[PDB]
Amino acid sequence: MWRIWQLFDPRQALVGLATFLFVLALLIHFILLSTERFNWLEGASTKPVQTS
Repeated sequence: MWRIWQLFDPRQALVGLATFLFVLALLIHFILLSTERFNWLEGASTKPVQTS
């Protein structure tokens, strides 16, 4: 449809895809990385073993 006279659609579209993927993968790696590294240095049946 006349590419919406490139007024308000093209840019928003690219920002949607780009932001969608970026945010998604970001939250995934961020949550796993955060929880992993956190609970890691955190210590709970892994770091604080017996006595060291």
